[PDB]
Amino acid sequence: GSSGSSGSSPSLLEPLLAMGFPVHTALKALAATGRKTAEEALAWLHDHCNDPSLDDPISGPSSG
Repeated sequence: GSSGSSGSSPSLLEPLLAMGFPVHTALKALAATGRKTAEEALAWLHDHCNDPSLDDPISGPSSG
């Protein structure tokens, strides 16, 4: 249907949640990647989580 802003039920968050990532975060990666797929979100989180502007518990690599 031509529904709008219809995304209350847990769909893409399921995987982004079971992995450990919260909601506010999992949502950012989703909207960023374009709600294409759970994996996509991970690719955006692994590249974002590693930044001084994005304070999160997601501990990165030694250097990063």
